[PDB]
Amino acid sequence: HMLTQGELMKLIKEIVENEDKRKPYSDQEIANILKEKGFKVARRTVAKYREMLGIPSSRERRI
DNA sequence: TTTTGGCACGTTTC
DNA sequence: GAAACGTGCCAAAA
Repeated sequence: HMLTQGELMKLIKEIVENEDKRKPYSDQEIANILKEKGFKVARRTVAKYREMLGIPSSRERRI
């Protein structure tokens, strides 16, 4: 576990839901920006998480 | 264009 | 026996 209990979990949806609701991010994009802060998390984990938290792809919620 | 998923390794605990 | 952590590679579909 490179990160904490959810240093990236409570971030993907926490930051995405706080940015552009009409413009959701993508596991890849979210992972990209997250790597710029200090989560250096792979899209593989970020993709699995967004699904674990309660989000299909942040794309459905927007539409 | 865009987004997502499977499997398993290593680790560890029950 | 199971689950989970993060990351390797591939693919799928629209």
